[PDB]
Amino acid sequence: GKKVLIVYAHQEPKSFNGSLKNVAVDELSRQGCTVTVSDLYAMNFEPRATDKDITGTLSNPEVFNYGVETHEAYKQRSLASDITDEQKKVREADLVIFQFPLYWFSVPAILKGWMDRVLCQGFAFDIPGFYDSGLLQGKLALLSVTTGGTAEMYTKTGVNGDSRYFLWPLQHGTLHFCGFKVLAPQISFAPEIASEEERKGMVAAWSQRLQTIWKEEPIPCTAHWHFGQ
Amino acid sequence: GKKVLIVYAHQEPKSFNGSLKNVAVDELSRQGCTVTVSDLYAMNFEPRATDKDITGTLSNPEVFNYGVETHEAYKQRSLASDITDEQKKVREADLVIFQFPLYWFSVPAILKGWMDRVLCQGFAFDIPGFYDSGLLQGKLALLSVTTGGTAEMYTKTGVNGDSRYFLWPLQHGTLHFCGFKVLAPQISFAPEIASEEERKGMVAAWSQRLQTIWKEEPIPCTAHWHFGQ
Ligand SMILES: Cc1cc2nc3c(=O)[nH]c(=O)nc-3n(C[C@H](O)[C@H](O)[C@H](O)COP(=O)(O)OP(=O)(O)OC[C@H]3O[C@@H](n4cnc5c(N)ncnc54)[C@H](O)[C@@H]3O)c2cc1C
Ligand SMILES: Cc1cc2nc3c(=O)[nH]c(=O)nc-3n(C[C@H](O)[C@H](O)[C@H](O)COP(=O)(O)OP(=O)(O)OC[C@H]3O[C@@H](n4cnc5c(N)ncnc54)[C@H](O)[C@@H]3O)c2cc1C
Ligand SMILES: COc1ccc2c(c1)C(=O)C(c1ccc(N)cc1)=[N+]2[O-]
Ligand SMILES: COc1ccc2c(c1)C(=O)C(c1ccc(N)cc1)=[N+]2[O-]
Ligand SMILES: [Zn+2]
Ligand SMILES: [Zn+2]
Repeated sequence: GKKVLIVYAHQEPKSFNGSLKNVAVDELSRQGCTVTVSDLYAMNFEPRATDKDITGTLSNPEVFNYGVETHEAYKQRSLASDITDEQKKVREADLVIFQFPLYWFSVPAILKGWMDRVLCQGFAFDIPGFYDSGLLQGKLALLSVTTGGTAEMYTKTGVNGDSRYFLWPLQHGTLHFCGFKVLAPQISFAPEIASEEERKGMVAAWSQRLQTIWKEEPIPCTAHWHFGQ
Repeated sequence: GKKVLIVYAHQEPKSFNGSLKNVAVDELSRQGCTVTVSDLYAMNFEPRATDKDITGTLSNPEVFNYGVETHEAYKQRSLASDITDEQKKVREADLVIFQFPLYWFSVPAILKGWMDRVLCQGFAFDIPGFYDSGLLQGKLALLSVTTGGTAEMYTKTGVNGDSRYFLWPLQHGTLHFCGFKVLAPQISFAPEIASEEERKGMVAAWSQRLQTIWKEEPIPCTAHWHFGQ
């Protein structure tokens, strides 16, 4: 069997992102996978990294260091329950799909907060214990992104540069760092500009890709893959 | 005269980031600049992009589109006061310094939320009306970042790649997109590993640089600057 967590970041159920998340649930459910969705806006997910994330006696209450305190809280089981609830979903998953609209060449802040707070030291990585030695080794991750900009804008000679350039902090700096193997991104370009048929086509391309997702190999998550030369 | 806004994202006043923000206030105040600080954690700044960002009635209450709603709310003066308070600070500033610890090769979510919610359509850019036609042309921006990783890790052949690789979404996709001219980043590597004297040196280098900040030329914010030789 296979277990999938979809971390979804869109405010509107009727959105293009909503449709891509729903087709993923529908297709992976049809295959017999175990599927969980973390709908961050509906959960009112807390994005801020604060001292409210630790319940116990702080390691250094005089000078608050978020990374030190969360690492110690993870080991002591004194983290806030909203974080540990997400960590259980990630621990059980074989594949984590992130479904989101691109905001400033990155994830919306609510989803950035999920990465900041859930992927803590001791859970997702250790120093040492990162990149190929990351604690989430054996798991797959996939970014399914939608954009305002067209595919042409997202080219080497386009005004936004190649789309792989903006993937570096997410695929490499975050997911590969935690040990994930990264599947090729799904980028659904400019659905707002797209015709009704073109939008339908992008939703079906995603559903069709998911039919054979378990046969895919991960990308080589390197600087050469992202930037060339 | 010169006006500066510092957007600061650290939970702890006694932190290394706190010291870099304080020396920036001290030095720019000494020069006679007008200085404002947005201390996002102390403000409990809201990072989530939600329908609470629009006061009164929505353009389309049946299907919520954040970008459409905020663009229309900006034009109709119906944005939440926390957003318009930041927009006034940015509008008045000649230079915007962002002071933050690197979180997942990017800004902490609270600061990502400031970028998502404050730099709205009609205020910072329009569609079309971006990059050289962005609405913050004439302003300068500067990223002052601290890291966990050493300078050696942030090299082309280092495990994290060149530090310029992670700057692309922030400097190009966000700041340049809105029309800012981007000053060279200030990167304070691994202060937690550094000695007491080493950290004092990093703080002093930032204060010293600020003495001549108004004489600096911006970087060429291009793909070649970020990814080339
Ligand atoms: C703060 C902010 C920052 C941004 N920064 C960037 C950036 O850096 N770069 C960039 O390129 N873009 C950026 N954008 C734009 C953003 O990425 C796009 O608006 C977003 O990706 C569009 O996806 P969506 O789901 O919201 O589209 P929607 O507006 O929800 O979808 C478009 C259309 O598809 C229709 N649709 C829904 N479901 C289906 C279906 N099943 N079949 C057919 N049609 C369907 C909808 O009804 C609608 O008409 C930014 C936006 C914001 C708000
Ligand atoms: C969610 C998360 C994600 C992260 N992702 C990344 C990543 O992608 N890449 C990466 O490289 N790092 C990453 N980090 C690490 C993070 O960037 C560093 O921990 C941070 O930059 C350290 O800066 P600081 O201000 O918090 O240091 P502090 O711990 O506050 O500073 C270290 C010391 O400086 C002392 N000090 C304060 N002021 C002075 C002064 N004036 N003179 C001398 N000493 C002084 C303090 O007392 C303290 O002992 C991440 C951390 C977290 C929590
Ligand atoms: C905040 O940054 C952004 C917001 C919305 C955006 C973008 C950046 C785009 O680049 C884009 C966009 C939409 C249509 C065409 N023709 C081009 C770009 N939208 O919507
Ligand atoms: C979330 O990603 C991160 C968090 C903290 C980090 C890093 C990444 C490092 O790479 C690092 C780090 C710590 C000690 C030595 N010797 C090197 C790097 N810290 O602290
Ligand atoms: Zn990688
Ligand atoms: Zn640029």
